[PDB]
Amino acid sequence: DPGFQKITLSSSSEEYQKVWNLFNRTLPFYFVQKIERVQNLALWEVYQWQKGQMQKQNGGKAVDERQLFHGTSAIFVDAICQQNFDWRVCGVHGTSYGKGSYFARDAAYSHHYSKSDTQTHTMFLARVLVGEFVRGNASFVRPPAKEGWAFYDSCVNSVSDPSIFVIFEKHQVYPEYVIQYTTSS
Ligand SMILES: Nc1cccc(C(=O)O)c1
Repeated sequence: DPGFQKITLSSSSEEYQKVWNLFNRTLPFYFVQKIERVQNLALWEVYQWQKGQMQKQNGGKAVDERQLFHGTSAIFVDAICQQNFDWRVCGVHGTSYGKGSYFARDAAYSHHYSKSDTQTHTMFLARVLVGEFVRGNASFVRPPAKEGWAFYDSCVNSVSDPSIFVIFEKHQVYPEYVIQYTTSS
């Protein structure tokens, strides 16, 4: 009906533990209170179609695909689950690696973007087709051309050790899990 569901997971399920393990990797002192699997077939189908397209233009390489974090306010959760992340809601300004949506390797970095008035913070785990990346820059509205030739698929803070990714194309992201956690108890 709304085109999506959010399915609360059991903490005894291995699916839960996989998500929790990744969060806990860098926020081990916080307390996960719920994890919901985002179920949106249309966003999944388009993402899988994009991955397929990237595989065809890749020169036989695997498409670089990562589970990355995105901190947001609870107010945006259902919007993201239905329409995907959209960087133009509030816009981008300040320290840019480009005008696109941002994702972090470490949960710990996304904490700062999980605004709350309350003790309960909310963060997404997303499936991101990062592909081939180059360092970002504030003026970028797309990834730049590769040298010669073709374009990069994403931008990062560091080619040698990337921890922040910017995506300019929503078909390269699938919102996977909503993680609710507390900093207290
Ligand atoms: N890495 C990175 C940079 C900026 C915002 C975020 C986020 O979690 O929203 C992540």
